[PDB]
Amino acid sequence: SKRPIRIIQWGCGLMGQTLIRTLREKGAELVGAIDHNAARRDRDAGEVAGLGQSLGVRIHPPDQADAVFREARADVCILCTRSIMSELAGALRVAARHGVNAITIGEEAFYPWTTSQALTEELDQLARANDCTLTGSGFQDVFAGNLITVLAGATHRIDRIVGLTQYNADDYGSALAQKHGVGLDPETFAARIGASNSPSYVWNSNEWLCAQLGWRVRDIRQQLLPTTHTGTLRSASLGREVPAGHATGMKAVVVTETHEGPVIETHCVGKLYAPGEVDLNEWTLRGEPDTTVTIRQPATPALTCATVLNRLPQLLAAPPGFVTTDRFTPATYVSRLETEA
Amino acid sequence: SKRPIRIIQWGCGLMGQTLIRTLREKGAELVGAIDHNAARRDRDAGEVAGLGQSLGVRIHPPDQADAVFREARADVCILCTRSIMSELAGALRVAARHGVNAITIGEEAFYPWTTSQALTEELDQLARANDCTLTGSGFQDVFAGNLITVLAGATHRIDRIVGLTQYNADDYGSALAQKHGVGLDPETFAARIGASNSPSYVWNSNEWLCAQLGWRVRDIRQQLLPTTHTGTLRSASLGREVPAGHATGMKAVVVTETHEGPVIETHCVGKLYAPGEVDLNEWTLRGEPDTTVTIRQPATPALTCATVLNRLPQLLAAPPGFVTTDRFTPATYVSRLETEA
Ligand SMILES: NC(=O)c1ccc[n+]([C@@H]2O[C@H](COP(=O)([O-])OP(=O)(O)OC[C@H]3O[C@@H](n4cnc5c(N)ncnc54)[C@H](O)[C@@H]3O)[C@@H](O)[C@H]2O)c1
Ligand SMILES: NC(=O)c1ccc[n+]([C@@H]2O[C@H](COP(=O)([O-])OP(=O)(O)OC[C@H]3O[C@@H](n4cnc5c(N)ncnc54)[C@H](O)[C@@H]3O)[C@@H](O)[C@H]2O)c1
Repeated sequence: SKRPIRIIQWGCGLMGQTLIRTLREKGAELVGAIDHNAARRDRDAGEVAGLGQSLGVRIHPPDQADAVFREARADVCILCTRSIMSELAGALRVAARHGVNAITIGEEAFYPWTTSQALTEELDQLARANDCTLTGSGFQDVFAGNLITVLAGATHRIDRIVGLTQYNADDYGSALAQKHGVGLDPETFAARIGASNSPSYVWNSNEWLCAQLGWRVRDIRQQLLPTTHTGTLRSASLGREVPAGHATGMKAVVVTETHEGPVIETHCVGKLYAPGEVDLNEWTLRGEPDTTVTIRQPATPALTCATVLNRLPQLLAAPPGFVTTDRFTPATYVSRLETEA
Repeated sequence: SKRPIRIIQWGCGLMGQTLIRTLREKGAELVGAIDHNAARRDRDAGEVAGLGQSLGVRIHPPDQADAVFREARADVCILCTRSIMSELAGALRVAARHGVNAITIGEEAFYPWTTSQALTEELDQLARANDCTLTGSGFQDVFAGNLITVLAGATHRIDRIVGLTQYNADDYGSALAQKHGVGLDPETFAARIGASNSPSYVWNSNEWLCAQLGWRVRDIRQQLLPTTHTGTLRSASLGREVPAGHATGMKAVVVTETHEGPVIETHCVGKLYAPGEVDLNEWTLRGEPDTTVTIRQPATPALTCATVLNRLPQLLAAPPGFVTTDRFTPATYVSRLETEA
C-alpha cells in the first residue's frame, strides 16, 4: 500500500504557505508547522495558508520545535525561513536530532561546503549519526543547476557559462528584501551591502555547477551594486516607499574561475520591478557550439516550491548526511507525495 | 591506468566527419572507418574529416566491416548512416557480434521498443551475449528529452507538454533528406511519405519522454505534411534544385496520449530553409506553473555530435544489451574520453 508523506513546515510565510497548499494537493499530510511570526503563532496552518478548511495543525514557535517533532512522526521537514547557513543550522539540527530528513530553500544551503564549511560538516556528521538526509533545493536546483548541466551534456567544449537570473524582491519575505538593500540610500547600501559583499545565491550555485561538472574552483570574485528606478517604487515586504535613486535591490556579478580553465559568470538581480519588468532566466554556454537557453517569464516562486516537493521521494531514499543535490540525479516529476506503507 | 577510448566511425558523411575531429579533441582514438560512399572509400578518414594530417585509418566498405572490427579492438562504434532500425540492423549486428558498444544517431534507435520491437529485442539479446551495449542518441537526447524532463522536475502539475523542433534538412546527408521527401512532387510525397506515415523523430522521442516520466502510452497519432516554399530552393545533400510547390521537406505533428492523462504534442519540421529561416527549439510544460523554454538558434549538428561523445563513458559503463538513454542519468560534459586500461 501507499501512505501520505508526513511533512513539518518550518517557516509559514509566503513560500511555506504555497507549500502547505501544494503538498496537500499531491496527497502529502501536513503534521506540524513552526513559525516565530507573532501574527501566525497559535493559528491553524490551513487558515494561514489560505485554505477553505482548518487542518488541526497549530503553528508553534520554534522554542517548541522539539515537542512538535516528537508528536508529529514526520518523514520530512521543509524549511523556508532564512538564506544563510548560520540562520538555518538551528532548525536543521532539530530535524537531524529527531532523525527527520530536511530540505531547505535557504539559498546558501544549496552548496554551503566552502562558504559555511564548519556548520555544514557539523550538520553532515549529525545527519549521518541520526540516519537522515539534509539538503538545499529551490529555484537554483534546476534554474541555476541541472538546466545548465543538462545542456553541458550536449556541448563539445565549454569556454564560459554566462547566466542571468532576475527575481522580484516583492514575491518574497522581508529577509530577502533586507539582503538586497531594498530602500537603502546609496551610501548605506555601499556601507552595509557593497562592503560586506556576503555571498549572493549564485556564488553557491556556481560552486554547485563546478561540483557537478567535475571542475575545481580557483577564484571567486563578486561585486554587489544597487539597482535603481527613475520613480518611487513600494516594497510590500518592508512596507515602505523607495525614492528614485535609493536602492530598489541589488545586482550581484559572480565570476567563478576554475583550475581546468572554464569560467562561470552569473548575474543575479533581486529588486522591485518598474512597470513591464518580469523575472528573467537566460544562460549561454560559450564554446563549441554556443548554446543560449531562455525561460520565458519563469514563475520563480511556483518553480521553487514544486522542485522541493518533487525532491521529497529522493530525499527519503537518499543516503544519510548533509547531501547537496549535485550528488543526486535530477529532480523528476512526481504526481503523488505518497510513499510505500 | 587510463587509455583513450577506441572508436570505429561507421558512416563518414557530414556527422561522421564532425565526430572524427571532435573525438580526438576529447582524447579518443579513431581505430576504424566504414562508408559505402564510392567518393570516400579508400581515402584516409582524417583527410575526409578535413584534418591537416592523415591518421592512417583507411575508409573500408561495409563488406569488409568484420575484418576492420577484428583488427580494430574497438570500445565503441558510432553509427551515422540511416534513420530506421531495419537499415541500421546490419551494422548494429556486426558491432554486437564483435563485443563493441554501439551508439547511433539513427532517429528510430533513440527509442525503438514499439516502432521496431522485434529488431530491438533481437539486438538486446545479441549485445547481452557479447557483453556490450547498443543505444541511440543525438540531438533528441537533450533537446527532445532531458531538457524537458529536467523542467518537469520543477513542475507541480503537468497537463500537456507542447514542443516545436525545426532543423535544416540540408545539414545532414541524403538519407535524412529522403526520409523527409525533399524534392518530391505533391503526389509522390502523398504516396510515399504521407501514406506510409513512418514514425518522425518525435514519435520515438515522445515515447522516450513517457518512459523517463513513468507514463504509459495509450495512443500515438501522427500526420506528415510536405513543407513548401514560394521560390526554388537547393538541397546540397541531394545536389538538387526543388521548384516552388514541390516538397522542401516535411512537418510532423505527433500527439502522444498517456493512460495517466498528460499528453505530449510535438511539432517536428525538417526542411530546406528559405532566406532568414533558422533552427527552432521551443517547449511549453502546461499546467502549474506554465513553463516555456526556448533554445536560440540551436547548433543542431554540433549538439547532435557532442551529445554522442559525452555519452560514451556511460555507454561503456552501461549494462549489456539494447539500453535506451531514458535508463541513463543525463549526459554530462566529458573533457576526456578515457577508460580503464
Ligand atoms: N529558490 C530558493 O531557494 C528560494 C526562493 C524563495 C525564497 N527563498 C528563501 O526562503 C526564505 C523564506 O522566504 P519567504 O518569501 O517565504 O519569506 P517569509 O518572510 O514570507 O518567511 C517565512 C517565515 O519564516 C519565519 N522565520 C524565520 N526564521 C525563523 C525561525 N528560525 N524559526 C521559525 N520561523 C522563522 C518568519 O517569521 C516568516 O514567517 C528566505 O530566506 C528566502 O530568501 C529561497
Ligand atoms: N540527432 C540525431 O539523432 C540526428 C542528427 C543528424 C543526423 N541523423 C541521421 O543520421 C544519419 C547520418 O547523417 P549524416 O548527416 O552523417 O549523413 P551522410 O549522408 O553524410 O551519412 C554518412 C554516409 O553514410 C553512408 N552509409 C549509409 N548507410 C551505410 C552503410 N550501411 N554502411 C556504410 N556506410 C553507409 C552514406 O553513403 C553517407 O554518405 C542520417 O540518417 C540522419 O537522418 C540523426
